[PDB]
Amino acid sequence: SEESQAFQRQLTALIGYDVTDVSNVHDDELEFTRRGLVTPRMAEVASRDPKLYAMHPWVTSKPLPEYLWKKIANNCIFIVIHRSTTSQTIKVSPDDTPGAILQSFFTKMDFVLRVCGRDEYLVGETPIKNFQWVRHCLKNGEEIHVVLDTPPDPALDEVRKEVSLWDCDRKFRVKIRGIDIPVLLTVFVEANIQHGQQVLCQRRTSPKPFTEEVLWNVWLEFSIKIKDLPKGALLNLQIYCVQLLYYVNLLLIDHRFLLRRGEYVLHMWQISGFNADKLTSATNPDKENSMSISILLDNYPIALPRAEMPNQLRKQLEAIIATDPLNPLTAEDKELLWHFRYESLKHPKAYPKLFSSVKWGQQEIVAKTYQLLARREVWDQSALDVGLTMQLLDCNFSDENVRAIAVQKLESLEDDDVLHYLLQLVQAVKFEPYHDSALARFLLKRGLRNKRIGHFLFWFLRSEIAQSRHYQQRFAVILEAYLRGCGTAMLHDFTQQVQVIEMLQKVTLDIKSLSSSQVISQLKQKLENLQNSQLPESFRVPYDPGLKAGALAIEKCKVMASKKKPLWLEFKCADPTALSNETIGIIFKHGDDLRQDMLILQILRIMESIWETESLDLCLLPYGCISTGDKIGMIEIVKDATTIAKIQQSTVGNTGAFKDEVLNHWLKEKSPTEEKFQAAVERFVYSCAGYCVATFVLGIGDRHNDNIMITETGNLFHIDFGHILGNYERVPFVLTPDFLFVMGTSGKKTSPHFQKFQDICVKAYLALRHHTNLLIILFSMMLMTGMPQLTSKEDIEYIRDALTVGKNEEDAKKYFLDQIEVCRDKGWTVQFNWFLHLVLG
Ligand SMILES: COc1ccc(NC(=O)c2cccc3c(N)nc(C)nc23)cn1
Repeated sequence: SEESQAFQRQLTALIGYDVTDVSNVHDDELEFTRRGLVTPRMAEVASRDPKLYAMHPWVTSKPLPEYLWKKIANNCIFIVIHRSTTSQTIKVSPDDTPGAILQSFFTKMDFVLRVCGRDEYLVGETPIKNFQWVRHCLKNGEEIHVVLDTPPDPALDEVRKEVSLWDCDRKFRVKIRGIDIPVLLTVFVEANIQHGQQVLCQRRTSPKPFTEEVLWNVWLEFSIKIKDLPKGALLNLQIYCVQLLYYVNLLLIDHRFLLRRGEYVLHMWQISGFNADKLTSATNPDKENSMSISILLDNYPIALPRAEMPNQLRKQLEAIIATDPLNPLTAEDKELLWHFRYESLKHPKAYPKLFSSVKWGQQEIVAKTYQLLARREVWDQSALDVGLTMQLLDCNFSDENVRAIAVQKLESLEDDDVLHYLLQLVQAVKFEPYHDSALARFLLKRGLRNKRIGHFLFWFLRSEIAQSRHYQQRFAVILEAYLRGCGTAMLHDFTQQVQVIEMLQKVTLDIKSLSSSQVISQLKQKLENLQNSQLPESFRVPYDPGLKAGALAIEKCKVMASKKKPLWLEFKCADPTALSNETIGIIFKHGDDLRQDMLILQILRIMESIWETESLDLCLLPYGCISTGDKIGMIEIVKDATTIAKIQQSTVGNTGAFKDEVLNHWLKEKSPTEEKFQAAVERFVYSCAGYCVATFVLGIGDRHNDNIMITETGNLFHIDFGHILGNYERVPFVLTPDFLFVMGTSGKKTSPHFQKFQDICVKAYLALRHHTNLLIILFSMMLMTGMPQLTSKEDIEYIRDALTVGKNEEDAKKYFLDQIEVCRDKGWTVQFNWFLHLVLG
């Protein structure tokens, strides 16, 4: 058609990348994937309930926590129903199904129950105690306001209609024609055959003089038969001089199972100054500058098609299965897992170590490994272990079938859990040898089945497309596939949103250039222009899709006194049913890598989710944060909060003479009573401990005073995680004298609140250790995909020591309290030191 020719231009401006383009491709893999994705896309669209998909109920099957049960009067929950302007407060049992609440309105005295101010509906067949919003009200002690109205039209979601390799004993060989850098030592090419970070063979070239062009025309005969080549095997080409400068990759087996034959000119990636970018099958799009390599792949079509056990052996094997994800496997260890593979198969915990013990560079081994994969009764049966599942999806596993068993294990996750691991499952796509994968398709099904998962999948993919050339092509193909099945309704939200954000990033960047009262002029001025026939009436808040932002409260908007000039924007809620008049506060900033903040913030939600399994509430504040392009993005403004340094500058003022008594005063000054004050002390002890533990585990505990905030209600929380991770005497974390003074203690004393503090830190700390493997994998994955240059290895290893791996709960609990002591002993040294650094250099 033509309407479908104008449509591709819409998607391209939505994706932020032109997919259809073929200027930076050397094969039809991406086109092949775009085609391949059409089936799971249309398959999912066809299978989704149009009503339940339109109202996207935000449910959960996890048992309502203890803290929220101890927060109920008597199996009675009050809901406030609203219509015209007329209210009503009804009684509801925690098992009161939503639809049956209308037979408690047409019997107690057609339509659906929406929420006041939010695009959240209380539809579907679930007990009310199971709606996120309900659990959110109960947690923070609030009234449940519903605005009974007409269900959205499912018609609005409507989608726009549409020779065997095993026969050559021939040793693999590659011809290095040469390299050529269009601009400038000695130089040598390094050709590696890899599979799951495991190096099968290595070759080189004679060191030639580093000139603007270098030729060899040499054949590099590897010590690997053509038939011993596994799918997902990479030819890795690196240029040294001794330091590496470029590298580029080529899959020695394509998407069609054919051995790669032909002439290749690969525009190579440069090094700066391990991470995910080094694994890409994508070539550099920039040719005017990029180093190039020319190679030849012989072009003669070659396609790719139980007894007993001793006692000390079982014990050595058990000692292997037990060991954490980062403990390396010796040659002796691997040879053991392999020989006793059938016994190793009975333990799902053995799968990452057992599959790492596989000699992938050998045809016969892979075969026995697939024979091993067919007898998967135990794995397929056992309860889902995300931590174990995440391990098979990392950089260590290039095998299609191994990776697929992990994806099938994810298939059982409810939407609630996909949203917890979404960001990291999307980052895990970088570990996929191919563009089309079970994981790529899994993210597609999940995004298309649920609007919340789909809204977030959009921004996550969009973020990557804009700031990563190594993966934008692949990610762009997944986003396009998502957009062709989400519906024209959401396809409209995504458009309003992109329009709004791009207008605001322009304002961010421009104001950043004019660097004063003069700045306060332009900002407000530009915020008037965009507020005309350019910016639409409203838009969904990208970090809170249930919120619609209206007009810009121009009077409240401003530039912040930072090295960079982030906008402090404020919007009216664009929804009349809104039970309040409070604005929507967003910070727009360029200069810090917001992807790192997203990662940590997401790990924080997981730690909050871990603590829920043990009825604990450490009151964390993982505020909304969406990366939108390079250095640029937005941040949720936490309401009624100040930095700990500002509370100090308030009654000491830019000095460093940190008063141990200030904070506790500030709280009383803010407290409407002496009671809400105790709740503010109650919330403090919790939030403080929560961040104390979580910050320590992640190794971001030693923070700046300016980089820590508190709410006028006791809620403490760290910020700028992309500050330390983005460039970083010492301390575990931050348990300053002003904090301890709020906990009734002084110097080397004790009080009931502080004893409580330590008892919360012990419960919390140990509660995370029951999830060691999970946290290790997430931390490990995060550093490989989000903290570039900050990989080394000794960086990953940090988390092992923090979680005190191998230690008993008793060795651990002691370690933490002593970690707390480093604070009591340091007092203000650290803070005063950061002051001596962070404000005076
Ligand atoms: C490194 O990325 C960043 C950058 C800034 C921030 N936050 C702030 O600068 C910042 C400043 C003032 C108020 C707030 C606030 N109320 N809430 C939040 C999250 N951040 C704030 C968090 N992460």
